Amino acid sequence: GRLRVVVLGSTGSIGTQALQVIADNPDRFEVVGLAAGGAHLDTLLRQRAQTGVTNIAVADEDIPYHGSDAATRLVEQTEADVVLNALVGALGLRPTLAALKTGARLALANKESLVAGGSLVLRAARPGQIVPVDSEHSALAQCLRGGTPDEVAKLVLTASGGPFRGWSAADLEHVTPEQAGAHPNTLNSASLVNKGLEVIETHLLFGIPYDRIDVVVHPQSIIHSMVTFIDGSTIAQASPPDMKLPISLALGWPRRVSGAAAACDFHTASSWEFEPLDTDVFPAVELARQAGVAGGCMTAVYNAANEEAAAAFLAGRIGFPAIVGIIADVLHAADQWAVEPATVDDVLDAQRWARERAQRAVSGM
Amino acid sequence: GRLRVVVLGSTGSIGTQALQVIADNPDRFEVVGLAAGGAHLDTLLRQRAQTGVTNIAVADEHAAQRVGDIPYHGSDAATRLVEQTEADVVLNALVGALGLRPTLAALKTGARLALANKESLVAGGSLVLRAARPGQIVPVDSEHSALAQCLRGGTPDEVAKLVLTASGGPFRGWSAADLEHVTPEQAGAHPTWSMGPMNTLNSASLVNKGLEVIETHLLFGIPYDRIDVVVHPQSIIHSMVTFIDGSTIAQASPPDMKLPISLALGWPRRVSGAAAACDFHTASSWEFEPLDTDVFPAVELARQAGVAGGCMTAVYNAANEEAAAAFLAGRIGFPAIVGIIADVLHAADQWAVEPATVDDVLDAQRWARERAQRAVSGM
Ligand SMILES: O=C(c1ccccc1Nc1cccc(C(F)(F)F)c1)N(O)CC[C@@H](c1ccc(Cl)c(Cl)c1)P(=O)(O)O
Repeated sequence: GRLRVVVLGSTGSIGTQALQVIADNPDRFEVVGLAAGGAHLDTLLRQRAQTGVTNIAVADEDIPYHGSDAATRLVEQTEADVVLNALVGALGLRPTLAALKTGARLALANKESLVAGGSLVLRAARPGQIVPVDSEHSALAQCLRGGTPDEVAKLVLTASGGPFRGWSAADLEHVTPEQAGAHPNTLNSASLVNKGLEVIETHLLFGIPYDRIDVVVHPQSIIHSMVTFIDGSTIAQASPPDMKLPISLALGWPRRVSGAAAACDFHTASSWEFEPLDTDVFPAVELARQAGVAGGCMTAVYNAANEEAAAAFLAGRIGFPAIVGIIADVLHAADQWAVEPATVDDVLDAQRWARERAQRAVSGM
Repeated sequence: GRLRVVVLGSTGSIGTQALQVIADNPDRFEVVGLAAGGAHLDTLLRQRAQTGVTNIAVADEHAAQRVGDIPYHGSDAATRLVEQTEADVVLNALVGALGLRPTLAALKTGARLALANKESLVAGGSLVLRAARPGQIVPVDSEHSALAQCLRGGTPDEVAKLVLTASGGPFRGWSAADLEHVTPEQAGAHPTWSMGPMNTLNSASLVNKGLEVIETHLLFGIPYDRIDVVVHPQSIIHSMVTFIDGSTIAQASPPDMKLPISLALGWPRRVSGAAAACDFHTASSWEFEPLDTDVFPAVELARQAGVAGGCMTAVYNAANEEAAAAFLAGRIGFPAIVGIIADVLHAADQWAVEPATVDDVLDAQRWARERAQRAVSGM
């Protein structure tokens, strides 16, 4: 019994680390499909040559699946046990629903499909079929083996805090892309939107109310999240930052993969720091809670407004603090959007509306 | 689903705290028995009055002329209480030698054993393990309780390492030369007729960690070479397990014995509101440093004793008590405590055999003490 794995977004960081794990564990896994956004052409051909897999999709015109929904066609067609969806942003919602319709495990890295899809994605899924790839949700799943659902008091997500811990909003006005770790996932870390995306994700996957989902800043990124139980016990998960750990566990769930990552080393001194998030300077998480509480298409809106505002920062059209400022403005104008999505088109409509309202805000800021 | 609980050693700190948990949770727990040594009769008597529990035992032969009306009293009376009382959980918080036979009787009834008595595992470990079903024993101390919670994070073949944490004691960071002439008072030990000064000293010498390592091997069936100790001055994380994939799971809580007590009583179910949670609203730091094993050889020495097996950890602990008492009395220097344990272990080949009965554990302890007395007497 080898598990058959489709890797979507194979040429990115998650994708390539996923292939390394499969290659180290040929007894446990087998690659049977790949899909890539064509920008890293050279890597895909290398992966075809190395894995021998010809069953390949390319999202940008020997390839059996070329097009714009190339990855979606591949998923529907290929006999698989696990689909790893590491596609970035919006190009990943349709492949997620396709993946879930096949009945295969969805190892989800592309948290945007879930944040935007909301209930639409949940209705497609059976229990235990969506298995998170990010480190925080991997941690939580691990820690929740520490009890039953009614023993849970709080889920506690850790946030690196980005490069701007201690910065005031005034300090933030003069921030460039490279200081926020970008160039004209990493930006979302700097602005705390990633955490907001993760609060929503946490709610959708585990069923926990927003008011029992905390965020604490932990700059060493060694504790990946924690669970506090009703007795006052907290269970935490810890490891040096290395995506192959939660990638490995997502593919082999419920079984751990030996040697996937280096453990923490307690033979040299270290220090794990905690501090409260500055909610005045970084309100992305509170804003996510608002959108999640409103529900429906509002989380699609939260995310789409982000992608657009962030794109505007990365082109130099807006200042850094305006990214989360615009999400705020867009959300507060989105009273028509707390409706449950009936189809993909509804989600697609929410996103278009959010993009355009963001562009409008840009064209004033 | 009301669990019936027998609380042995009911008048010390663990017993008094267990009873408070039970009084706060009457729909989950029912006290059905109490026992305490005759030195603590008056307190035991108040507990009868307060709980309404008349099934009580004086666990030794003491206060004999005052135990008119008590249903069980005398040597091994706590054992008889345990044999004769229908219960779901026995909490054994008796101290020392007194704890062992009641542990064995508890396991024989089929009840869950919430175990606080160090003697049971350290000295009578093989007797105790032989008597138990898998999962029948649930530890009550912080560290082992942490470890039991953390092992929920995988199947047994996925466990790479268990990691006990340690405050490091008052002598954390001290060099060998600095510790040569420290006094009992500098270890933080001051005269009192209890195990308190001994407990404090064990924490300064790292013998306490040694014992916990032994206990870890017995409780969880993990080899001594996969049991680590790390220094963690804050004592917020109580222990961790590292799995074969590189993931570590840790348990963290402000120090409060009600937490592991509640868990040991209710296992596998948690008890709402037992203790305060960690608060992440104020900034904090959790630090780790390696144990200095050159200066603190007591931990590796406990592994040597554990690997030898049988009554060997009975020997380690009994030799400890003797040498430590001698340091307390000002008769030997601080480094000589672990030196004397090692000298006694080196002579103790005959005690590696598995004990057939409690009497063999007792013979091992008697041999160890006399051997340690001899060594003390010649410095
Ligand atoms: O699982 C992870 C993760 C954790 C530690 C380190 C890296 C992580 N993933 C990651 C980070 C950057 C880039 C990528 C990738 F390129 F997609 F692979 C993945 N996340 O979900 C990333 C959130 C966090 C994170 C942590 C550290 C850094 Cl350096 C970054 Cl950029 C993001 P946060 O929201 O700021 O806490």
